[PDB]
Amino acid sequence: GAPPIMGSSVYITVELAIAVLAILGNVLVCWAVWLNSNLQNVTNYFVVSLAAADILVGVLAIPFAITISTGFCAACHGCLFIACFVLVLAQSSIFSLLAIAIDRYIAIAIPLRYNGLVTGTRAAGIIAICWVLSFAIGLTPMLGWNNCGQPKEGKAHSQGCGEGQVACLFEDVVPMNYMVYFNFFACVLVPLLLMLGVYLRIFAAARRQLADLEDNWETLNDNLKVIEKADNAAQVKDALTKMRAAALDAQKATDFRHGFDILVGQIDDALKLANEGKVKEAQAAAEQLKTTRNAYIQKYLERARSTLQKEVHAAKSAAIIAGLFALCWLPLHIINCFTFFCPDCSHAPLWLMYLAIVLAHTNSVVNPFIYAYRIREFRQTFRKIIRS
Ligand SMILES: CC(C)CCC[C@@H](C)[C@H]1CC[C@H]2[C@@H]3CC=C4C[C@@H](O)CC[C@]4(C)[C@H]3CC[C@]12C
Ligand SMILES: CC(C)CCC[C@@H](C)[C@H]1CC[C@H]2[C@@H]3CC=C4C[C@@H](O)CC[C@]4(C)[C@H]3CC[C@]12C
Ligand SMILES: CC(C)CCC[C@@H](C)[C@H]1CC[C@H]2[C@@H]3CC=C4C[C@@H](O)CC[C@]4(C)[C@H]3CC[C@]12C
Ligand SMILES: CCCCn1c(=O)c2[nH]c([C@@]34C[C@@H]5C[C@@H](C[C@H]3C5)C4)nc2n(/C=C/CO)c1=O
Ligand SMILES: CCCCCCCC/C=C/CCCCCCCC(=O)O
Ligand SMILES: CCCCCCCC/C=C/CCCCCCCC(=O)O
Ligand SMILES: CCCCCCCC/C=C\CCCCCCCC(=O)O
Ligand code: NA
Repeated sequence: GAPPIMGSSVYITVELAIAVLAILGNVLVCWAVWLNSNLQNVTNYFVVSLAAADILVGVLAIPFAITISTGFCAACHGCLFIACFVLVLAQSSIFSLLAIAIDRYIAIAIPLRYNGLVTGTRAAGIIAICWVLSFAIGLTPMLGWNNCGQPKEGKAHSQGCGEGQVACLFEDVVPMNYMVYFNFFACVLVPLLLMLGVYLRIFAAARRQLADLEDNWETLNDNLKVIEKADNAAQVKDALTKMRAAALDAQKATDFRHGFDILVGQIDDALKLANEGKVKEAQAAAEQLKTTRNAYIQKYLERARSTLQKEVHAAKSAAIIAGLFALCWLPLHIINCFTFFCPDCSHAPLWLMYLAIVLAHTNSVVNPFIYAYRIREFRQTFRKIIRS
């Protein structure tokens, strides 16, 4: 058995490197949101709440992980806090990820009432409530659901611990059924599955709106061909009524107002000539619609299509962050399941344990890179902060 401090030094040095990277990167995120008013929206307030949790990982959680890896002697309830505080930060991350996904669903499904519904003052209260719940969930072992009542006395006497103290080790103070049933399944697995369903609805809503824009565009062009090769006033009237309804739908479904006023007015002109039985005069009046379509309607169709694709792009960025969190945290939770569900399986090796813990801490580093690589406003702001 090699001296423990040797393998400890590699684990401690890697953890300190992660803390430095987590603090710097996420301080840059908060500094960007504080300075740039274009980044000051409800969605980024949860981002700052998410960066706040990751900053606290480097300042407190990682030093707590280094401390509890030594097995030092401590009072059990004080040991519980050092062991469980990272669960509070992880829970706060879950609430901030679920909130971003919900905020993005509201923006894309009901954009007409998003500004009146999702305000800044309400977002601050949600962040405050989600942090209080995160403490309640993460520090639940301190409310009684712990192993403090049954200490490993032989392990404490071998390490010179005093009376009322224990060897502070995670598995000895935090019960595994809490970590598996309460923390992982209920408070981590279920919310992540909810986020997956929310993002499925977002992308499904985005795809449905883009076929609607294209379907009203084809309906506009197809009925124009029908009018040109019609042979009676009733066929011209049938296509004009379906265009007037389709034009109106675009106006509701959202210079813009003037272009549709011309389009509906020109359809009414040809509709009146069709009801009077003047077929040739209605076809010529319907030909004027192509001028309005080229100068107004097509230009609006590429802006509406451009805005939706930007909402899809922002939605994938958010989804990536959520997926990364799961990727970074699943290994640790899966190891807990093997130990809890299979007591006959051999223990997970010590090196693999600290690899999974280090992987879970690395999630506090990755977010600021995603913003830089996927969001122009954050990346531009990062450069300004750095250069200056
Ligand atoms: C505002 C921030 C920086 C304050 C940080 C407070 C932290 C560092 C404090 C608060 C509670 C403290 C713990 C409370 C009780 C005990 C029991 C004792 O037998 C060993 C130390 C131990 C385990 C303490 C370690 C340090 C501790 C975790
Ligand atoms: C997000 C997705 C991956 C869902 C998470 C699935 C988790 C809960 C699954 C995936 C693999 C599963 C483990 C696979 C194998 C074993 C060994 C067996 O002797 C007891 C159950 C146990 C320990 C399973 C427990 C639950 C488990 C960890
Ligand atoms: C979410 C993605 C990255 C999947 C992660 C897969 C990881 C977490 C899986 C793959 C193989 C797994 C190991 C396979 C076999 C054993 C031996 C058993 O005696 C204890 C658990 C242990 C040591 C498992 C721990 C978890 C493990 C390392
Ligand atoms: C990012 C921190 C997440 C919270 N967390 C855990 O979830 C966690 N599970 C475990 C194990 C090891 C052994 C086999 C399985 C059951 C128990 C006992 C795994 N040890 C953990 N530790 C600390 C470890 C020593 O430093 C821990 O901090
Ligand atoms: C919405 C949930 C409310 C937020 C969670 C806060 C719960 C309020 C009550 C807290 C009491 C906790 C006191 C724990 C001390 C335990 C002492 C001991 O067991 O030895
Ligand atoms: C871990 C135990 C979980 C604790 C559950 C307790 C339930 C607390 C839930 C609170 C959410 C409601 C917030 C109400 C704030 C006021 C809102 C308002 O004034 O408009
Ligand atoms: C900006 C915030 C600064 C806080 C970080 C300070 C550095 C923390 C580094 C290591 C913590 C480990 C100290 C105690 C380890 C256990 C040793 C023991 O008591 O037996
Ligand atoms: Na996080």
